[PDB]
Amino acid sequence: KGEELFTGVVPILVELDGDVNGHKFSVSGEGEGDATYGKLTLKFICTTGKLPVPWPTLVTTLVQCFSRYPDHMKQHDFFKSAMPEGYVQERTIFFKDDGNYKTRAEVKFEGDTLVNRIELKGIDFKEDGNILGHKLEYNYNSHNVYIMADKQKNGIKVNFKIRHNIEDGSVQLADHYQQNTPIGGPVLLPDNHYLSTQSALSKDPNEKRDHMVLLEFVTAAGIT
Repeated sequence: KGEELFTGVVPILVELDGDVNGHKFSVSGEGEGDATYGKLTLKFICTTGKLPVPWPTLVTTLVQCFSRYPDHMKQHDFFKSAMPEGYVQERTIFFKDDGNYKTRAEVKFEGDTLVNRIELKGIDFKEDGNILGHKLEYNYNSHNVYIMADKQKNGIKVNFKIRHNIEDGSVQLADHYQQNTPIGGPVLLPDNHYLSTQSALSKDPNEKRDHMVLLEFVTAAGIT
């Protein structure tokens, strides 16, 4: 099954094409994932120069097939079951009192490498709000990512809210609506559960380009 593709360390490639309020940018990432630990190591570069939005706002867009599904949870791992053909991941992300992102990604193997290829469109932002004004702290918090079967088609529906810490001490919420559908034949759909997701963001002091180093940790768990 798809799960067998994830028993060891897997190389990852990420490519994101973005446009936020007409500000166009691209991001390239590379690294590796180890799903038997639930761990990601990635480095992202803004290949168009300086990123026009805060790096933390792109974390969720920039591979949930690397989550650790413990044995008792394994039948309910949609993300790996869809591999190697992969899945389409679509989101709408609403920044409270500000604009929204819409994203479409394909997450799939290309040879030995797990690829996440994304298009992102952002609209309705304030040019000196928290996003386009760069007012978000360079950090990330712990979230629970809630997963249900889609009733209408073979896929999952996923819901969570991200808490982005603002530099003046407040929190910028980002409500995420997500759906995933297989690129290949249908899969068995999971019972309701969640992913416990932790992300930590850092810098390489020797890297001169605008970039983000990102280590994540993710484990599935049952409800409640």
